Amino acid sequence: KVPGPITLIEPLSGNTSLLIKINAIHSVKKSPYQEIIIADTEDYGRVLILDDYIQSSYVDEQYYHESLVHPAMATHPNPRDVLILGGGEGATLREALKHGTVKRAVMVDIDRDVVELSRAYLPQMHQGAFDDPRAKVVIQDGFVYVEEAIKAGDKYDVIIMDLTDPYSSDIAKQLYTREFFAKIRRILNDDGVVVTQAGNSFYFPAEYDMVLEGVKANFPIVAEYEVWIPSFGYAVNFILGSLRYDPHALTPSEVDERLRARGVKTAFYTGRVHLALMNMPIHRKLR
Amino acid sequence: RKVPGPITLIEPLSGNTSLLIKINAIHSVKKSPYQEIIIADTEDYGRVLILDDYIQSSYVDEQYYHESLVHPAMATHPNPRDVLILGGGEGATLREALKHGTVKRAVMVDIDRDVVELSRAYLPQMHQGAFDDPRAKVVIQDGFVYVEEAIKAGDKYDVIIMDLTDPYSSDIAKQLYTREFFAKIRRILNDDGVVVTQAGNSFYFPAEYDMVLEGVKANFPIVAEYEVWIPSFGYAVNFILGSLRYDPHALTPSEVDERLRARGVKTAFYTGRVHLALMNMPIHRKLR
Amino acid sequence: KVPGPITLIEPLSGNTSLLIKINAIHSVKKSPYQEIIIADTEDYGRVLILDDYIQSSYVDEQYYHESLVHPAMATHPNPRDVLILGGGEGATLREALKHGTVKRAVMVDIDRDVVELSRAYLPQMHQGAFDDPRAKVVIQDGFVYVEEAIKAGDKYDVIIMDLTDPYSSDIAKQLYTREFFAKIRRILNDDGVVVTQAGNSFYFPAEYDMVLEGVKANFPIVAEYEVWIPSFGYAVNFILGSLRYDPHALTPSEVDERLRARGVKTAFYTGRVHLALMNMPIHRKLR
Amino acid sequence: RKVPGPITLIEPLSGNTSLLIKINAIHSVKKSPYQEIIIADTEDYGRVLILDDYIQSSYVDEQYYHESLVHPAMATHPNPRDVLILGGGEGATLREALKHGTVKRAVMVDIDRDVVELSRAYLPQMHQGAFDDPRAKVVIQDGFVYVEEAIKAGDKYDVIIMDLTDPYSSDIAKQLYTREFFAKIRRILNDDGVVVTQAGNSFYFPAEYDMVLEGVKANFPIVAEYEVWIPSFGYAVNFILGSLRYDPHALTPSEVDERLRARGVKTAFYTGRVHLALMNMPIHRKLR
Ligand SMILES: CSC[C@H]1O[C@@H](n2cnc3c(N)ncnc32)[C@H](O)[C@@H]1O
Ligand SMILES: CSC[C@H]1O[C@@H](n2cnc3c(N)ncnc32)[C@H](O)[C@@H]1O
Ligand SMILES: CSC[C@H]1O[C@@H](n2cnc3c(N)ncnc32)[C@H](O)[C@@H]1O
Ligand SMILES: CSC[C@H]1O[C@@H](n2cnc3c(N)ncnc32)[C@H](O)[C@@H]1O
Repeated sequence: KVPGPITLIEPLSGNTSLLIKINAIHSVKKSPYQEIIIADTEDYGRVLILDDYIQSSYVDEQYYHESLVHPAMATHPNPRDVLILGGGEGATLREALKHGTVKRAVMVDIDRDVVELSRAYLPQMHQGAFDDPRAKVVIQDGFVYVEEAIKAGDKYDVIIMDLTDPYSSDIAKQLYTREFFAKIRRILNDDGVVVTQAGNSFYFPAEYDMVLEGVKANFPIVAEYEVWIPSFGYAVNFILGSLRYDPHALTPSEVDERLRARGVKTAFYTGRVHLALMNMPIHRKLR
Repeated sequence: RKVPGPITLIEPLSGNTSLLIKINAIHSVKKSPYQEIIIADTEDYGRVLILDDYIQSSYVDEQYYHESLVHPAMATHPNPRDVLILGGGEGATLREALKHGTVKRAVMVDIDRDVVELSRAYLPQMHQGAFDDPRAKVVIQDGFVYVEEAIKAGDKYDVIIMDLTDPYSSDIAKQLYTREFFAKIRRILNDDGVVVTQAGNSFYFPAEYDMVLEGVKANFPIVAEYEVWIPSFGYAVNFILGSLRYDPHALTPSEVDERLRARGVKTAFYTGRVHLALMNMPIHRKLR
Repeated sequence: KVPGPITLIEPLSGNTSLLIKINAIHSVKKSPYQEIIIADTEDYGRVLILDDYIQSSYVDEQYYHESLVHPAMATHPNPRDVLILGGGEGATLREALKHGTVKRAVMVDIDRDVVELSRAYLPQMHQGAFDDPRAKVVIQDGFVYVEEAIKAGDKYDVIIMDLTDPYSSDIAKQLYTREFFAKIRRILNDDGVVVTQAGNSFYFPAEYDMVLEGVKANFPIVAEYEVWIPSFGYAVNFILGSLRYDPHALTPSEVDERLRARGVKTAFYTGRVHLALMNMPIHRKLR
Repeated sequence: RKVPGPITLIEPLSGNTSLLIKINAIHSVKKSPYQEIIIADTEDYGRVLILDDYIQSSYVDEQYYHESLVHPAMATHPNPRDVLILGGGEGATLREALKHGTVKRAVMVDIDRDVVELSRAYLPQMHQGAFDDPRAKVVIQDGFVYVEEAIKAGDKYDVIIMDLTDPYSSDIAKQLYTREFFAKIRRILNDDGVVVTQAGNSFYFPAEYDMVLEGVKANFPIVAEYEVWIPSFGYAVNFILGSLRYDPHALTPSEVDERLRARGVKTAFYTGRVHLALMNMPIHRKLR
C-alpha cells in the first residue's frame, strides 16, 4: 500500500515533505490572510490545513494542544486570566478552560475564516469552547491586540501563543520577535507565564534559536520541550517563559494534585509526562 | 521547497503516509539475496543506508537511534561483559555497546554479508572501526539459527540487543519477533540478563507493536517501553526492554551518569536525564 | 509552481506516474467492479478516474473520443447500427450519434455506477446522448452481451470498444483476446468495422501486440494509429479492423464530404487529421 | 508501480502536472554558471540529460526529438551545405544534421561548456562522435552574441536549427525566442534559407508558444507548425519551421524518401510518410 490516489503534499523542511492519503475535501477557502483546506486524511482523520501545512488532526491534535497548554497552566499556582494568540480551531481554548481557576479566557485570531470554518467542520477540536461564558473570541491581529492591551493596562496570568510557524508564516512573523516578547511581559502579572510553539529545532534551528533568544531576553526562567506530532512530521518545539514559577520544580504529585483540584481531564498530559518533558533534551542535527 | 528534488527518495512509512526526501547522490545499489540495499546522500540527513526503501540510519540522526537502543539496557546491567547483537549491519549498534568498558566479548550476527561489506566501505561514521575491535566478532548468519546453535552449545550473554529490520515490513526478520523467539532469547541470557529490541512504531503499526510487546512480556518479568523520534524515519521508534533482575526505572540520573563515566562511555544524546525522560514518557498511540 | 497541495498520483507505466493538482472531489464510489472518483483538476478540468487512471477530462476528452469513433465511422460508407462496449461517460455514444446514417446505437457498460455518476457529474461528456431516441444503454458485461448477440443473430455495422486498459484492467481482460475478436466478427455485417483502444505501444508493447495480433487473426484490413491525450500521459493507441473498406484509401475530401453529408461537427477530427493518423507510425522504445 | 521508486526524478511539466520517474543511477551532478546539470539513468527511458530538472533527451526516445527537429527542415532545403545549430549540447542535433551528405560545414553553438563536456563523457549514444566530425565546429558562446557577430561578419547559412532550453522556463535562452532575434536569423540566412526551432508546448504553454510563433511569422513567409510526442518529457514538443523559399508541405513522401536516400540519411523514425503526417496533423490545444 502507498499513499493515494489523492494525496496531500505537506511541506516540512524544503528537503523533506510528507505524502498523505486524502479521502475527502470538506472546504477550500482563500481568506485575506492564507489558504484554508479542511479535509479528511486516512492516517490522521479530519485536518485543518493552512498554506499546505497541517495545523491539527483529529487523531493527534490532543498531543499538541495538551502539550502547549497544560505545562504552563499547571506551573502557575492560580491562573485566572488567560490570553491565547492564534488557536483558530478552538482546541487551545478548550484545554485552557479545563482549569477551574480560569475566570476569563480571551482567544485572538487574525482570520475570521479559520474560526468560522473550524466552528462548522472541526467540532471535535473546539468542543463548544467558543461558547463557554468565560471565553471571548476576538478577530484581530494579535500584534494590535497586545498594543491595545498595553494602552489599557490589561494583565494576564498565562499567555499562550498558538500561531502559524515562525519559519514559514508571514502573518505571524512580527509576534516571534524580541520586541514582541517584551510587549507580552508588559501584559503579564508579575508572576505570569508565557508559552509558545517555536517550530522545530532539528529542521529550522535558526528560526527556533531566534524565538528562544527573544524569550530569554525577557523572562528569567525558560523551559524548552518537544513532542512528536505524527501529522506534522516532526516534534513540535515549545518554549515556556516564566517570571516567578519554575516548571522544572514541579513533581509528578504536585502536577497531578493541581490537575485533580482544578477538574482537568486529559488524554496525554500527566505529572509523569511533565517530568519527561522537563528532562528530554530537544533534537538537533548531530552531524 | 514544497516538493523536494529534483531527485527524491520516496520512503514508505505507514502505507497512508510516506516521506519525500531530496537525494544528492547514489553511492551504491545492490540486490542481495535478502533485500535491496542503497547507500545514498540525502540533503536533510546526510549519508543513509536504505533497505527495501526504508532508511535504516542517517549520518545526521543515527546516534539518536543507536544510543537509545543500546545504552538504557547496557547502563541498567551492573556489569555487562558478554553482549550479543542481532542485526545492526552498519556497525553503529556494536560501536555503542563497545563503549562500555565492562564489555569483554561482543558478537554481532547479521544475515546479510552485503549490508556489512557496503557499510564497511561507505559508512565509516557509523561503524567507526567497531567491526575490527578485538573484543568484537561479526558473524554472517540468520539470527534465528545462531540462537538455536547458542542454546545447543549452552552459550549465555549479559545483554542481547536486537537491531533488526522492522516487524511490520520485513519477511527476513519475522521469526525473531515471536513469543517463541523471546523464550529462546531467555535461554541464552544469564540469570540477571537484559534484552532490548526495536519494535517498529506503536502509532502507525500498533498491532505489530503489540504482538512484539506480548512476546516479551510472556518471557520477562520487567518490561520497559520507550520511544525516540528519528527524523529520517518519519516517526518515533519504539523500543522494548525486557529484564530478568534489574529495573531500568530504578536508576536515577546520577546513577546513570556515574556508570557512563566509570565505563568511559561518551555519547551525543544519552544521559541520566534522558534515561529519566525515556522511563516516564508514555508511547504514542492514535487518540481518535 | 509545483503540483499541490492536493494531488492525484496517476499511474502510467509503473516506472513513470503523473502528479496532477486536484481542486475538488465531487464523488467517490467503490462499485462492485472498480474505484470511481469524479474530481476537478487544474490542468484538465473535470475528470473521471477509475482505479486511479484518468479515463476522460473536460479539456482533452474530445481528442480521445473523436479519434476513437470517427475514423471507423467515416470509413464505413453507411453505418446504421453501432455497438459500443464500455464508454460509460457517454462521450463515445455522443460522437457516434453525430453520424446521420445511424439508426440504432447500443452502449454496453458493466458498471451502472459509472454511467449514473457520469449522468450526474459529467454533462459536458454525455451531452444528453444517453437520452437520444436512437440510443439504448445496457448494463451488462460486454462479453455476455456479445455471446447473447451471437445466439440472437444480431449484426452491427461498426463496433467500438472503449474499455478500461488492456494492461491494467481485470474486468476488461476477456474482451481483448483473439477469441473475443472472433466473436466480434460474428456480430458484424460482412462489410463491418471494429475499432478498439489498445493501451500504449511505448510503455506496454506486449499488451499492445497481443491486442493487435488478435485483431489481425480476425480482420484482413487493420489500421494502427495514436493520439496524444495529455491527461493520460501518453498517446493512446487505436486499432481499426475492417472486413471490406480500407481507411488508408480515404482522401481528406472523401472524409470531409461524408462528415458534411452526415451532419457531423467535430473539434478535432477532419479529413487532414485522418490522413495524418493513417501515415504516422506508432511510438516504440527505440533503445 | 503506483509510485515509481524508491529513487525518483520529479520532472516539472506545467506547474499543475509533473512526472514521477524512477531513477536507477546518478552518474554526474554539476552546477554550471548557467544551469544545474544531471546525467542519470531512468528505468523507462534509459540514460538522460537533465537541465534544471527537465529531461532534455533520453536514450530510449531522443531520436524522436532530434529526427523531428532536424530532418523536415533539412529535407525541405534542396541542397543544405552550411548548417548552424544553436544549443544542442548533447550533440544529437549535430549528429542528425551531419547525416545529410550535402552538408559541408556545420557549426554548433552552446552557451554551456559543461553540458558539452559531460555529454562527450557520458552520452556517447547521443553524440555518436559528431563533435569530432571534420565538417563540424563546436563553439561555446551565447547564441545571441554568435548571431550578432555573424551579422557583422556577413556570414550566411542554408539551415539554422534552434535546439535551446524551453521558451517557458529558461532565462538563458529567453532573448533567442523574440521577433527581433528571428529578424537577426533572417539576416544570416541565404535567400532560400530555412529556420527551425522547438517552441515548448502549445497545450500547456500556449502563450509562450504563440509569442515564438508570431516572432517567426513576422520574419518568414512560409511557416509550418508540427509536434511529436516525447514520452520522457511528458508532452508533444512543438516545432516551428520558417522558410524563405521552399514549402515543406509541397514535398511528397516519395520526394522525401529519395532525398534521404540520395544524401545517405539513415533514420529510426523520420520517413516521407512521417513528413506527410507532420504536415497534416494540427497541434494540440486545450479544447475547454
Ligand atoms: C490554526 S492555529 C494558528 C493560527 O494562527 C493565526 N495567526 C497567524 N498569524 C496571526 C496574527 N498575527 N495574529 C493572530 N492570529 C494569527 C492563524 O490565523 C491560525 O488560525
Ligand atoms: C541495518 S540494521 C537491520 C539489519 O537486520 C538484519 N536482519 C534482518 N533479518 C535478520 C535475521 N533474520 N538475522 C540477522 N539479521 C537480520 C538486516 O540484514 C539488516 O542489516
Ligand atoms: C470509462 S470508459 C471504460 C469503461 O469500460 C467499462 N468496462 C470495463 N470492463 C467492461 C466489460 N467487461 N464490459 C463492459 N464494460 C466494461 C468500465 O466500466 C468503464 O466505464
Ligand atoms: C541540451 S539542448 C539545449 C541547450 O541549449 C543551450 N542554451 C540555452 N541558452 C542558450 C544560449 N543563449 N545560447 C546557446 N545555447 C544555449 C543549453 O546550454 C543546452 O545545452
